[PDB]
Amino acid sequence: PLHSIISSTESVQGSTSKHEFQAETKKLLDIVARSLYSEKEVFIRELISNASDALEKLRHKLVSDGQALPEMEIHLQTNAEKGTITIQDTGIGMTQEELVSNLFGVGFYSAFMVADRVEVYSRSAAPGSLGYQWLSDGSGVFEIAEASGVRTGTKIIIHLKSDCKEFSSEARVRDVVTKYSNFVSFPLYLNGRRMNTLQAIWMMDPKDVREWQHEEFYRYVAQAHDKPRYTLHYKTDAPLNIRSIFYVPDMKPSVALYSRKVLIQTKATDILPKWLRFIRGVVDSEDIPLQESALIRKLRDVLQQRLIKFFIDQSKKDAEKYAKFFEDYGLFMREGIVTATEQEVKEDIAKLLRYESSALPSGQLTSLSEYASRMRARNIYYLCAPNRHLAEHSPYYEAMKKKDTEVLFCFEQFDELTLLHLREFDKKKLISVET
Ligand SMILES: Nc1nc(Cl)c2cnn(Cc3ccc(Br)cc3F)c2n1
Repeated sequence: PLHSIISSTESVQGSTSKHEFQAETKKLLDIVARSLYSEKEVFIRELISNASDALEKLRHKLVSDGQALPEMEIHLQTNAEKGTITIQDTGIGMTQEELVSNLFGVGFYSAFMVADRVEVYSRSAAPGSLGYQWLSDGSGVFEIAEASGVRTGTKIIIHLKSDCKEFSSEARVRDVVTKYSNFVSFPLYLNGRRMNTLQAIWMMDPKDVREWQHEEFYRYVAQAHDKPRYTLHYKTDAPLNIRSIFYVPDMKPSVALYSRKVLIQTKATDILPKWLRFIRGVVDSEDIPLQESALIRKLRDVLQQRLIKFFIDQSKKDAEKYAKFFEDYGLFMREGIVTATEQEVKEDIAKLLRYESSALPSGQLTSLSEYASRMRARNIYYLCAPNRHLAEHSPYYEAMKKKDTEVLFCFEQFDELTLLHLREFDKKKLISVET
């Protein structure tokens, strides 16, 4: 049951009126066509983005006016014989002035990366509007004429270059559409076949998202078959635009980067610190282009503090579940501590650490912070030993415990090396009893 909407109903009665871009705008357009994007296949991504925004603007308008909603879809068509690719949306259109003035608008001209000659038809959703044609061949000269038989919305016909004939093949185009636009907000059809199925749940309100939805999305982005033990839905506007979901896999030992439901990097290792590479999920942000590493540090630092705060707030909600989490992922937290350059970052990550104490029963864990909360009046004392009993009957502990202080217990060499590297936490110093 193929559902297609694209066909030839457009015609131009009169002649076109030739126009020419300014020298400056022409230099920018050629940049978009050659010097702006690394992947020439992303022109499909951009046009789908445009089509989607156009559909939203139309919907929001109709919903606001209380009017009924028409078919709101995005259609792509490939034609190998004619060597073309078409994309039409039933969104809000473009007026004549927008077909002239405009050139949103930048993403469209990205089509001239693979196009020698492009044909465009648009008609505003405004009642009593006229259809118009737009033509250009890559130079700074475009044509505009009044066209009839133009459906409300926008239809973009691209005539691919000689070495870009690949984008006229259904196989190639399906690959690209499912890569960058699997979460498009409107129904997307390719040659009559439905493509998009997935819902960008990170855009929703956290309270409205259902647990089975998180489970579905986790299995998609992490390509796993288990469930997540932790889920953080973080949305913010103040620092930067951020729509993200983070998962902690349930099993023991690649966050995606999106922009407005549009994929950018499947592997976004740089978005988070190296010690947080066990995290799975997605980060969506409008404040992102376009390798890359400029303002990314801003985001990477914002997410690091939110995730640290997250894991802290989790321990005080379920200390036992967090204990198992620490046991399973403490490796990454120790690594992060030692790896860190600045001291403040070390003590931040260290807030996630957990050890046993002399003032606490065996099996119960405490943080460095909870230790200092019980510090009377100087320093932080610890002792590394094979087990709890061997540490309790130790002479060094008997000397320390007999007088005043709570003493921490660690039972692995890597736990001791971590505290030694940390040198000091908060306003106190980490000191071994064997000294
Ligand atoms: N699909 C779609 N829908 C709408 Cl409403 C708009 C508005 N601008 N653009 C981009 C664009 C397309 C053609 C030309 Br010529 C200039 C230009 F900026 C749109 N694309």
